[PDB]
Amino acid sequence: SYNFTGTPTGEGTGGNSLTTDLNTQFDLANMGWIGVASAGVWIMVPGIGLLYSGLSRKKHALSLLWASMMASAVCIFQWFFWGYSLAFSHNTRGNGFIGTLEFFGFRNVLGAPSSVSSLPDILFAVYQGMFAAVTGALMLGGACERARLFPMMVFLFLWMTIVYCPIACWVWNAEGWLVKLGSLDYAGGLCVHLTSGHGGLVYALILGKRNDPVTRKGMPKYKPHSVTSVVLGTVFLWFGWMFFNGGSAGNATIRAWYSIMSTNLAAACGGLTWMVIDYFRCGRKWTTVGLCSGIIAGLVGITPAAGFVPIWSAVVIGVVTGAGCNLAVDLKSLLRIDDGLDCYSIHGVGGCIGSVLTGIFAADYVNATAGSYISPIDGGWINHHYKQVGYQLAGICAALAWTVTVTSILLLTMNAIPFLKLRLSADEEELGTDAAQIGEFTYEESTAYIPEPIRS
Amino acid sequence: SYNFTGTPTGEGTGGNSLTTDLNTQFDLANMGWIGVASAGVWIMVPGIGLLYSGLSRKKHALSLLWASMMASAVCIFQWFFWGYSLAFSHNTRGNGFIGTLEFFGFRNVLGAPSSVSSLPDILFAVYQGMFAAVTGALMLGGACERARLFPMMVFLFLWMTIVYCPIACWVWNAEGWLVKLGSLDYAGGLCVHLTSGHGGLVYALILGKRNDPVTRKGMPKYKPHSVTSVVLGTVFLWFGWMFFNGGSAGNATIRAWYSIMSTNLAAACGGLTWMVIDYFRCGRKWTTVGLCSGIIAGLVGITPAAGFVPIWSAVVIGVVTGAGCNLAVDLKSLLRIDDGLDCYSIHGVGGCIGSVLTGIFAADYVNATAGSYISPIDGGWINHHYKQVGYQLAGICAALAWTVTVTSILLLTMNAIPFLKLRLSADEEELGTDAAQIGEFTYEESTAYIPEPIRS
Amino acid sequence: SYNFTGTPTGEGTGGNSLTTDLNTQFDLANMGWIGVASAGVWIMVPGIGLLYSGLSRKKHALSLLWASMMASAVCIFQWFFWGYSLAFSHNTRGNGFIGTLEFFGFRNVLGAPSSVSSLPDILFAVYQGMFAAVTGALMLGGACERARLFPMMVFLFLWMTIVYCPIACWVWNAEGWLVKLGSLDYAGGLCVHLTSGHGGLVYALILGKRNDPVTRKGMPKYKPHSVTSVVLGTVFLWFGWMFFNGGSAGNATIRAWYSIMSTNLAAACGGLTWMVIDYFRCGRKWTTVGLCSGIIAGLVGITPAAGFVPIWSAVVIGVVTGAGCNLAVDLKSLLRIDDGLDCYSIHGVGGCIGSVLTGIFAADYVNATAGSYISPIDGGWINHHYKQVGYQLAGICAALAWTVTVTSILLLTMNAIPFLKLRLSADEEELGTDAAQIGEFTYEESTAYIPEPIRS
Repeated sequence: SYNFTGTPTGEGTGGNSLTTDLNTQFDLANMGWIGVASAGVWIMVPGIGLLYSGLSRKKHALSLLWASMMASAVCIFQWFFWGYSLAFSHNTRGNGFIGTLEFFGFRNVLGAPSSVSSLPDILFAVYQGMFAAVTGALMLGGACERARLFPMMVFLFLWMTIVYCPIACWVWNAEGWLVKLGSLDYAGGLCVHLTSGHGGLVYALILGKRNDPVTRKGMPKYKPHSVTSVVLGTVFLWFGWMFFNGGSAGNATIRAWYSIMSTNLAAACGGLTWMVIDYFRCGRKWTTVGLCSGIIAGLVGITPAAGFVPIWSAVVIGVVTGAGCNLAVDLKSLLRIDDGLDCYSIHGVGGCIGSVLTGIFAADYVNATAGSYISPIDGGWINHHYKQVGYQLAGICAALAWTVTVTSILLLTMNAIPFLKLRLSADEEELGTDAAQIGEFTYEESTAYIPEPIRS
Repeated sequence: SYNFTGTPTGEGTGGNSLTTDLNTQFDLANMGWIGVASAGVWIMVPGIGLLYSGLSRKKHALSLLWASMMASAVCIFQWFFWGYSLAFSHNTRGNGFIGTLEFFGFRNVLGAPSSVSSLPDILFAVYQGMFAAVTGALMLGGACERARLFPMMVFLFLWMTIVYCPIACWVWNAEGWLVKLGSLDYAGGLCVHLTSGHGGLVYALILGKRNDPVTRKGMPKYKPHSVTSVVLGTVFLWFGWMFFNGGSAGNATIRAWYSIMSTNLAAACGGLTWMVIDYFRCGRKWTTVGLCSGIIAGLVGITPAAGFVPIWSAVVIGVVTGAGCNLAVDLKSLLRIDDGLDCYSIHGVGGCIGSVLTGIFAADYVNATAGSYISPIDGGWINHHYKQVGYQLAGICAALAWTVTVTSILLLTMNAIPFLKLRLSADEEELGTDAAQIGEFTYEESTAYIPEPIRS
Repeated sequence: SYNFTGTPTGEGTGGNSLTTDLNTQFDLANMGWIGVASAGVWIMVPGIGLLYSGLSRKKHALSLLWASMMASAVCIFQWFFWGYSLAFSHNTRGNGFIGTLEFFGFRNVLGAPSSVSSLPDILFAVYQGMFAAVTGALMLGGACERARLFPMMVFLFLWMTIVYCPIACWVWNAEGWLVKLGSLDYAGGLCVHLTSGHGGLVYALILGKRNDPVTRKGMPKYKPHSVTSVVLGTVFLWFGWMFFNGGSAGNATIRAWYSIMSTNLAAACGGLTWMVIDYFRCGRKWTTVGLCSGIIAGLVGITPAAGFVPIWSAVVIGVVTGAGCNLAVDLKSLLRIDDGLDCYSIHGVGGCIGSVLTGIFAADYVNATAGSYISPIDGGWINHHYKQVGYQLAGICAALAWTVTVTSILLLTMNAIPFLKLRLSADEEELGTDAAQIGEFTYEESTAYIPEPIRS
């Protein structure tokens, strides 16, 4: 047999695999789960394209299902480049503000325990990358209207680098200032949904058609480009979500399965709530994207709460986030803008309803179901520890002020450069073109090239 | 460091999460597999939508693929409400006929050995919850022509409470009475396929178009609304069925993988059997829904058997089920109904053909591969325990009489209330016309409401 | 409790399961991960049907997505029949050239430790059978134009028997002659990709339409039947590939997750490389299938490498395989053949690029991360051992010589038996130009029978 004669470092590379069995630090069952979960979280990336392409009331030229592969490629590459480092490095340079570049090019990402200690660096980095790929596929879907492909890549890269990563460092790193503060966030109310959501708002305001003919009064609330596309994307997203929330436990203990039950319940309820609110708000008619929008809403709602709150409380978290989001979509008719408040009214707002409600129903008797793997939490309002709701709004503010600020800067800087302008203004574009090659899901038959925006 | 000081209870909640590592009664590898097996079982719900929406010789007003997220949401919620309780509670009400309401609202559910002791309560409930949502979707597809969406919600919820859960407790509860009798049903050939399949038959005979014109002598047998929908339906369902059967072993032992192999070989032979039977019955032409209909008929046939029967017998089961089901589709041209019997000829007849054949080929040596996790079965007819076919037939008839009677009562009772009758009669309806909105998979571009039947 | 009073045998059936707990030889977590990864690999089979039906510049009468359940059904069966035997028999019939038929009809495959000792036969046979079905699908892929269905079945069954199974014996069976020579092939650079690729090249030269109109000078290089098919096929494939490669570790150790991170990075870099090359070769226009084709190319290139090479080299293997496969599609316009050098230029050419570059970057310390489960390697050029590239080339030439020789003998044989002729010549064919029923994915609506070639 191959015999080892060394002890794991518990730092850096984690040890020498030639002389040290780095797997003894970890459980094979915890790894075999978070490994499968990784593959499962990724199938949410094309589910996010299928959803928001299909929900949109404007045909997009850049197919969002198609683009979601480019979102995978430049996010998987940004994560390898310096992404995993800037977020989840073992050493940070602030009050815990952003990581260093010790993990550039995935240098020394091998077998040391991560910020989740039940898992080696390389398995955590794989898992957490899909979270980035998910988020960056959302940010893509909020900013895809009349987008240009290469400035879209550059935008995504830079956005993930200077917006998602520092916020992930705050919330999920073992040394992030919001983790020390007390901000609870299971699977990314703040990191994935609040970030992508509000950059979707910051898109709507800075770019994106103002005074949009699709938002005029008396124009329908739902005119979906493809119902099928909305329903397929929810199948992938709901399925992928059991792994998104399940694996955030970091292990295979009761806590992971407790949080999948909370995840599906808050889905069912959030769905059934939206479906029905719309039934009344639309006059005894059953909406066609009503259910599916509700399902997603209740899933964003329970994202930050999944591994903290009681099962019954999920029902509450799904109903409030369903309703709150159903009403939030109506904000499209006050600004008279469409792009891309679709992403905002479900992820930005659902992210906030969730991160608060998280700090209300947060129980210690749920979190301890990870037993032996526990990183103890003080409790929430249902535990008579009342000041947790402030620790959440602290997270909600930092993650919001930073996204809303830096995304604004990023878009406007990219706008001053003609070579990188994300979206063209109508006076530049060859407006009105052979855009009949879209395309229920992607593009019409024998379409060899994507119909990109041109100028003059 | 943090330590735990208290022994698990083995009753009720099974322990105090805060003074008992509840996990120490279960293997993290067993749990992590039934956890992912859950999410896998769930992706069958829209597969059932797709497969029967697309196999239909009729445009359905209610898109089955759409209606499957609705069948997820009211089943997940019914499971949480009192579903897990009525079917799987630790104490039964007399003889082992139904469970108590001790798990109402998922009160008192976690870290306690369930009815499969290798799994806690909260995980066996998540896993088994998906089996509910799969039968909900099958009851849907059989009972959905001209169906109204809100009676259909109310119908599932009720059908799932007074038909599924009692038969579930009979066969899968530790204390159930069909367990004690000797009835073998690995993964639901009694609970899932025979019950939803026969609620299809009950639908065809009570509601659903009598003397349907699609069934006249000379009119074609197959004529699929959408072949793609059938095939992507089979893709999901087969994917799919591997966790459905594989996780029913309750553990990750050799037994799980012996039963995944039997699953795919029965599918492979159900498929080729139906496909080649159709080739000779249709005058030497390869049908478009023959292969996929045999794959599902074969997967149904092996469903009660995958964990007891030798691999080689999966061939015998796939070939006989796919044949018997092929004939059972011809039942439509004798009854002159359709509405109906697709969800019956595959699941109803398949579930029966399956469960009888489990009594004939069950082997003591195959069940035993579970190792230190076994419940030792005497075996079946090839172990010369002739008395097994009878216990299987005893299980069929118990499950068959309680479904035909209570679905008949539930459909007639509901047929008497204008607020809730599932399907409007031919005279109070108003055809068509919204077909121009259906829909290869769901609904046409920019549809906003589902074309619910309204009365004159 | 049930007590076990026997010891595992090591051979045949592994022991009597009635008196031995065969599970004690194996780790549940390892078995669990490779069991889920089985079903994950399966979903790659319709991905190959979706991907190559959409890439085609010719619309095919036999839908690859439809026929991919046929590839699945007859490959499962050929595995049960004698495929697992011929490839992974414990006793190879000299000198590690092909197995025996000791596992015929899956006799004795159960609990013995397989050719990967950390997994029982029955689980390793399930898992590896999916690699077969992936290959049978890729071989159906490149040989479907104007294919006849029953000859297509018989061709797959024999091609899987006398071409896939020997080569799998040589490089994967524990006693195989390329194993003991030194050839590294992690997850199927030779057995899966190089074989089916080169079988496409052999088809294209022998049966494919010579002097095809779609390849005359100035005819577009890309004219995809369906961008949506290409994108959905990549979603299933890229999801499934994480289990394809990750499960090739044979276990849940850090080597499995290290290999999944290589897999994704090479995909990402293969997609962007092709996408950017296409951009500059098609004159500043972004190709509609470029990004995806490079994703599949990169996943092909890293297939033999994933478990042996440093993460950073996945960038190199991705760019070189992306670019190399790009160039190779231009071969269609030198031979003036289309069907079916689509499969050749990604799988054939990517197999060889991948397997060579595996010998250059194999690293003893990456392989060593499986810790207690390794058979150590010297490594390749970067460990300063230069014999490894030799062993790679030896494996390439054996695999290439065999499939190019035997596929030709097999195609030319069948092509001389009127009723087994795979593809009718344009002079005996009826040429019913009813391509009107050939849909985007499968068949149009109410299509009933597949359109098989007939003769005047």
